[PDB]
Amino acid sequence: ELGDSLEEFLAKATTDKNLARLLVCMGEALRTIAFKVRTASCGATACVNTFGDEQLAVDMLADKLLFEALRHSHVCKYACSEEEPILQDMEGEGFSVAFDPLDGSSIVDTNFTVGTIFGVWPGDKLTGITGRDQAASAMGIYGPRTTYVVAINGFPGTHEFLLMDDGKWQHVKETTEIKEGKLFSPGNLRATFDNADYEKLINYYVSEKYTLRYTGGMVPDVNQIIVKERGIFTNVTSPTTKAKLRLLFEVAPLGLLIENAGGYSSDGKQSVLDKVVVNTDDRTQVAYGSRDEIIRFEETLYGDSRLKAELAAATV
Amino acid sequence: ELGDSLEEFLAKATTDKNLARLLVCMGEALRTIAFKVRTASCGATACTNTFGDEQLAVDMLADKLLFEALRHSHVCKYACSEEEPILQDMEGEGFSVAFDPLDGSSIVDTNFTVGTIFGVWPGDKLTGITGRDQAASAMGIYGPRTTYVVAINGFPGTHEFLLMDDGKWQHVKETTEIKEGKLFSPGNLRATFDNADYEKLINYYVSEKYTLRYTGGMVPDVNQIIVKERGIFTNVTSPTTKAKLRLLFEVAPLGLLIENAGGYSSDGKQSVLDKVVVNTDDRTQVAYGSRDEIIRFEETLYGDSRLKAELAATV
Repeated sequence: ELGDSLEEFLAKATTDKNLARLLVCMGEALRTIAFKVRTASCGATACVNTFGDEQLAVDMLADKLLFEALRHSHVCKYACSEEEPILQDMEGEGFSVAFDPLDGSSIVDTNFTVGTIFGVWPGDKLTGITGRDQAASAMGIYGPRTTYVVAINGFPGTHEFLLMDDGKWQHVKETTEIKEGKLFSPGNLRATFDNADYEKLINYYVSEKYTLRYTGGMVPDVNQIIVKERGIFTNVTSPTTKAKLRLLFEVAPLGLLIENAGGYSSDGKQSVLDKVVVNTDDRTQVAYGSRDEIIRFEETLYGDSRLKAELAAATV
Repeated sequence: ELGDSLEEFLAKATTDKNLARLLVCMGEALRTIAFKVRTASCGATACTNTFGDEQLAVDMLADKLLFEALRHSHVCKYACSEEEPILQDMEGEGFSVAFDPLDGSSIVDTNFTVGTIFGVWPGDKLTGITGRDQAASAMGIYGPRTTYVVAINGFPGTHEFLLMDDGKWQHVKETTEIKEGKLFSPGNLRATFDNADYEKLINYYVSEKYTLRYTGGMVPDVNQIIVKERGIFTNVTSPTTKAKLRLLFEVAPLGLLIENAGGYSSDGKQSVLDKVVVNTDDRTQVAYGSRDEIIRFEETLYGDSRLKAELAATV
């Protein structure tokens, strides 16, 4: 079924009413964020709007709104934001949540799509956990449309909801397979200058006349894969460059969205969903995309693909 | 001064009340297009919404809104859309307008920023003209914010208007300088496979650790230069790749926006504003950006930069 509301969908997708309540609460925060971004005041140094009687940069505004939603749910024990990665007690029980409140906040003024990412874990820990342990993950996407993209672990597909004029979130798409195509989204392209293996990968994409779409914002750049049902996103390090992407706040949540969509993730060797978060600031390189492009990523950077070898053993 | 309405700005920017009427009418089309995109139904094959009694894909919907706005203005003789590049008589007098109704329409479903581009020429022709002859040019930008970016030829600056919640356009930025920075937006990157000059140019940017920002969509990709006051957009052809960008509907309009903002444009040899549109669907390579980036682009393609010589001949 499509065309159902987020509440109706969640009743079908999970027996866990507390997880559904948390995802509805977070949808209200996303709706409010989208409106605060839509008529923010953008200046030399920041884009701002108000939270109550105060004026706040939109990323901080988003952070407040998300903590407030988690507290209102009553089903959150700890929340952690990528802004201030200390664990905050949200005075509830059931789940702990890590979020990146506004990926792309620095380029709101340019009017490119920006977004929110969050992962939901059962229990009271946001370290010593893996992405595979998430109950759900989701993104809010603030573009010419406002969408809310959700994966419930253990229930098929990644599901897109459109914000309607009357405030409701309507189920508009389900993705269950990522196919092979000719789209690439190359993060940290500068690394090709001194990582010859990344350069070789990029050169392959260019030689095969792939389409380039990359904004530097993880939300849109990975959402496009889910929507188009094809593509490859990469973000690779070099000796001289370092890893910007956080496992807990960004990479694990997105990994669930991609893998629930029938895509694959990699850090070079393994699914990003099998990496333990040791510390909340832990960084990683990553790729997301179709099967063959992930094998290519792994073979080109590290010679051998574990994904390929994994597949060759479910075959035999 | 900022905070003024579109109408207040236009009364300061030009004495031409007919040009102002046209630009206000177009702003209302842009406001409507933004809504149609925001609420479109994106299905298996298209993103669709309503126009009167019809459901239409959003690019075609935008096309109809823009022709309707031009007819309603009473001040447009001919209009030409990139979707069907023939002249259409809008039953008015004063200006002829060329437009690209929805740049990026095929990626609406991805929720990436998309936009409208148009140029406004006095009189009755849209061929045998140059970009420099425009009265004005503008883009509508459909992102998480809805903006209308306007240049009035002969009046300083490029001017950004934000759509407020009350449905009105408010002046929020004037750009008059484009500085040097480390941002590139490389269109047609596939051409580096078999255009060694473009390959070298991209090497340069990568060697200097530039930030990449490109979504296929001329509008956001060029708008970011105006907003950040830095950067370089390029689109260069190779023997195995066509030139996709149209001079009339896209490149000349955006040239006026960039040059009014204190940047520069180039086809490799000259401002895009000096190229004659011979046929409505004529194509061109292009770059837009800061002074030094445009000099580099020209030297990369030809060894010498006509821009560099021009700037010297004045200094």
